[PDB]
Amino acid sequence: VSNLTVEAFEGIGSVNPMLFYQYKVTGKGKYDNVYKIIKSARYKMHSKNRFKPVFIKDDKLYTLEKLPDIEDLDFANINFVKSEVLSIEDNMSIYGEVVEYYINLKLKKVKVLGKYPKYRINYSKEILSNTLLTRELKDEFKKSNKGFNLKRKFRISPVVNKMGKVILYLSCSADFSTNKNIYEMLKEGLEVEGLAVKSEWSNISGNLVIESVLETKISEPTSLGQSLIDYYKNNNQGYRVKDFTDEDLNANIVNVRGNKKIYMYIPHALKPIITREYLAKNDPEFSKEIEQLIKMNMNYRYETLKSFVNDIGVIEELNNLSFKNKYYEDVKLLGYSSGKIDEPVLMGAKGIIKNKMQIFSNGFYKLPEGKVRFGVLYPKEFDGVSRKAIRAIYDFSKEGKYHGESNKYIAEHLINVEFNPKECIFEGYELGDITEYKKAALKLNNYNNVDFVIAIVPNMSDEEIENSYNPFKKIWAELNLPSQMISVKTAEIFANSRDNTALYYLHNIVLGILGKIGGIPWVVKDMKGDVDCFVGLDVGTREKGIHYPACSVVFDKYGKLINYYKPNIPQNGEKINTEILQEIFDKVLISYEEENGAYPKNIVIHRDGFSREDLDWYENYFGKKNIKFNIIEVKKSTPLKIASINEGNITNPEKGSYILRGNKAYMVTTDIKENLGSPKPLKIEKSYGDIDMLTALSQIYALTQIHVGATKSLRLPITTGYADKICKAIEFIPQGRVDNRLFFL
DNA sequence: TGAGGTAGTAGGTTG
Repeated sequence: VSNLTVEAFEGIGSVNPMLFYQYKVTGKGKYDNVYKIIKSARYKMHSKNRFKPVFIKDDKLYTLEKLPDIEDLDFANINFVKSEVLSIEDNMSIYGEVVEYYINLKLKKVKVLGKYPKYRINYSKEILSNTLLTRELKDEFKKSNKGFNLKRKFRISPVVNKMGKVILYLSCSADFSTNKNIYEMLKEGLEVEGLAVKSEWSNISGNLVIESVLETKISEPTSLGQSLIDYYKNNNQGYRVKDFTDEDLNANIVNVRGNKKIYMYIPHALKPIITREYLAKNDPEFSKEIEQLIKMNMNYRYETLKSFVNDIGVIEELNNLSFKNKYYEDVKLLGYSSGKIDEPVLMGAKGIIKNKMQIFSNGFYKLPEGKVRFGVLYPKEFDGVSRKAIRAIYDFSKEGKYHGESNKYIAEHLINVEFNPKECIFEGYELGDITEYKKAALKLNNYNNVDFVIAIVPNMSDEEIENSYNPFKKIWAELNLPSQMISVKTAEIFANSRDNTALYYLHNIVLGILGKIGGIPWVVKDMKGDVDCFVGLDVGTREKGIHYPACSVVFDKYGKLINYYKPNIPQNGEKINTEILQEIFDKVLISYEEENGAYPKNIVIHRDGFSREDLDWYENYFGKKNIKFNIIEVKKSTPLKIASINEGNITNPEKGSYILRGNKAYMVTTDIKENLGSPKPLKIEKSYGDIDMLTALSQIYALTQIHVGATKSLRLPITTGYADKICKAIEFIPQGRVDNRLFFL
């Protein structure tokens, strides 16, 4: 009965064709090939009007209400040339943006009381609500005494239908904004360079990372041929310059990058972005207040968007268009298909397991071998604490958790290690300069038989402790010494241990120390399809082209072993060409040859958000390598979210259920109860391959289940998740480019 | 950093 529905809405009416004052871009100056010029000229025309909507074709610029003037800026000349009512089916995104603009106009006049209104409107894709609906539906706007307003960011996405119907894909998010501005913080004498900055005079052209405060005066002429206020006064945006004084224009223009070119903004227009973590740092109790409000389950999001579409109401400008007040009872009416895939059984050493708990009763599937002997590096003021902790770790690693060496859930000799406190070494470090931690790690290196240090770091809770996790990782990753550090907090847990949370921590940390060496605890008994090998692909963005940093080729259909290969790129400036990918898959093939001796017949490849530009290379190469294969894209961050729908109630979806359109699939992987928010599902589509998507989803969900670094499962698959975690710890690769051991846990 | 969730990120680019 568990039916599923994405966060979207049905339009009641049907839109009509309407007359469009179409404009043609004509090139001006040395900016020929105007296809790049249109994207700026839209916002330019949208700025010369008071955000009247300007639309995009390859040379045609459609507008509901005419800007009768020609334009004078040097990029293009734009003319009136005669209007025409457009078609419906040819203009899908066009009428979608029509629905966007009229939802903007309708919600511009919405308030809760006689004050600043309910929503803040940029006539754009995103909608900010000035107030915020709570679980008691009271719409109380949230505000700290130090600023830092909490607002809902609504990303609407209407799509029209060729029969005139419209579907409103609707998404709700949280936004953190202060009242303090960049001009105000520059009056504060605070250096703001490198801060991620959004602008509020402008629109969606964001992620505008700031560059440098200049000597440059606003009132004096700049590179743009005018004063920076004259940028707005000569346009119709002079209304934003009707609160300035002589003092308000002394200390002035900052530079800011917009992914293509530096800009010059008024600092008044610029505002800092605020993360969850920036607010939690600066104002922790306000974050404690809004902690209930940031995490949103499907009931809360659904009530939010109920109130939102009730605020929308009807649009009498359009053909009496209104939306429904609830989600769909089916995605098949939307154009998807649903279901819940099983999770296949897993297996370790002894055989098929029932859960990820009893793997320690049933032994680890893969062990690196060589009887690693761990050494320990501890803070000197926690000596007996460290002794009890490592004693617990080693005794659970061989016999059991308590003094009562439990075999109710634990088998003997789960990892071949030897630790005599008399023989094997454990040495202390005192807190201080980073040079001391380096001397301690190097002193550890001076001994022999110290393979796989297990150290103890102070807490990240106490900020005034300068805990040496990162220097220990750097020095021990310079060597081939895998590491596993623990907090002094969990060290006190191991010391003051009477309940049975200690076994949970020990399950967790033993999976960690197994993963740091080349050992695999449990793998899949049976996949569905006939794939032989798994290859993971991430993004690097070293250049905005075909950029690719690192691969993690999971060996078998079992997943029974895992290789990762970091192609140490020839010096940066060398081409990012698929010759790199040739090296990658040759390494993959020889790796599968060392593991099996036979060529893998079928390989699925999981790529990240770097686009579908080079499928033909994989085609030609694997055709010459005579091997059928699959390529399935995994996008880790999607705005779209899936809600399990009962009779009328809206719960979070149970894990392992999917939403499927032909070669575009959504599914949920994690299990999140209602107290912790929403599950962020996966965006999954097959670029090229042969298998049905159900087999791919079953394989990739069992591939989210098996994992080497933790007890409970993950959101990401093993492939792109492990590749991305390698892509995080770039300075932490032991530079040999290929290891069976996984440092990055 | 016991581990994992969440939340945060814009759609092929816009002084």
